[PDB]
Amino acid sequence: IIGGTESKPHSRPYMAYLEIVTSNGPSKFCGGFLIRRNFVLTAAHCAGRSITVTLGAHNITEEEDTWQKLEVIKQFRHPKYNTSTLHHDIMLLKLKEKASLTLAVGTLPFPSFVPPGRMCRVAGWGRTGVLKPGSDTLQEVKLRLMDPQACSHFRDFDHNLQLCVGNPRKTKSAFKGDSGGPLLCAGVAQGIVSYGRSDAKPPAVFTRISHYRPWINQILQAN
Ligand SMILES: C[C@@]1(c2ccccc2)C(=O)C([C@@H](c2ccccc2)c2ccc3ccccc3c2)=C1O
Ligand SMILES: [Zn+2]
Repeated sequence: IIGGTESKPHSRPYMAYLEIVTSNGPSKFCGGFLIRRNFVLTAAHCAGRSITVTLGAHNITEEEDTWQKLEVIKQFRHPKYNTSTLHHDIMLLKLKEKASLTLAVGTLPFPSFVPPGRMCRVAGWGRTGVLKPGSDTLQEVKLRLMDPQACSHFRDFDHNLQLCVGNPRKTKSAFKGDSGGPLLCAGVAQGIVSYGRSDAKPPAVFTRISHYRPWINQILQAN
């Protein structure tokens, strides 16, 4: 998160910190959010050979009793996810066990467009600048939902599939390490962080989760 503030600790109890493990390089990192006690929603580009999930974190470098480090037993990457266009960048992680509900850990389901100009909030442990590591503490930022023309320069952006997020006038943005984190508008999840520019100039592109709610429900019901 660039240009944000430190979250009040444990104020976003659905937030998931993901470590993405692959066989030929070091760990990479994503966000996500708990939508059922045994399912986390995140981005498909965060898939790996294995993934761990930490719930209940604030400062991710300091172990505490609120942490729940949970095994993922299966990754459900959207079957139409396209690595070239980045369409359908959405994935469900099924947890081995159900998370414990605590003050620090709870679910955020979302129901069955929010107009541009509205302000929304996104949180994450991602990089705080192009040349900076991920934040040790959960950060959040208020961003403007944009008209889709603001994201035209992402040639594969599509208004019905994706949200365009972050006024280009500001540095405020989701960034690398924040992928998969929820965008909340008036407390309701509307998007997850997908991609943006290497140089971090907003807007960034978020998956429009409303489009995917039927698919999410079909995975949840079969598993
Ligand atoms: C850390 C990283 C990652 C983490 C775990 C596994 C793989 C990659 C991840 O996310 C990305 C890419 C990306 C996005 C989409 C597809 C590939 C790479 C990215 C670049 C610019 C952005 C700008 C604004 C916000 C998010 C951005 C995300 C990574 O590199
Ligand atoms: Zn704590």
